[PDB]
Parts: sequence; structure tokens; C-alpha cells
Amino acid sequence: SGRENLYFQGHMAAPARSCVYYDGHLPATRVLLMYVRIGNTATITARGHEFEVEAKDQNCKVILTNGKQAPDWLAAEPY
Repeated sequence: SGRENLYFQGHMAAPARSCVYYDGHLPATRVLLMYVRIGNTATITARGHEFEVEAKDQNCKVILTNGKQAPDWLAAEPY
């Protein structure tokens, strides 16, 4: 609880200018859907549901270009 100590610089999602869409509730159970270039749109079909996304920024939120919010299981991380 109370020990102000630093945390190691660890492997995190690095802004690699591509958003990689995964079906994953966690960054562990993630299933590789596709790689989208930052600044491009992509129809993500998962479970027979198409999510038209736009890889807005290299933080890689899953923001649908159709105006929707995606399910919690739909993740994106920069490659």
C-alpha cells in the first residue's frame, strides 16, 4: 500500500503508427483481428459484426468511424 517506489519501465504499447485490433477482454486473451494504419479506416468483422473503425491516433482507442462505441472486448493497441 504505502511504499512510494518506482515501477520499472516495462513493455508497453509503443506508438508504432498502426492500431492492431484484437478481440480481447484483457491484453492477454487478445485475438489478432487486423492491423490498421494510423489515419485509416477499417471494417473490422468480428463474430459476424462489422465495426467500421478509424485508427485515429497511435494511442489506439477503438473509435468507430460510423459513430459507435465498440464493445469492451474489442481492443486496439499500437503494433
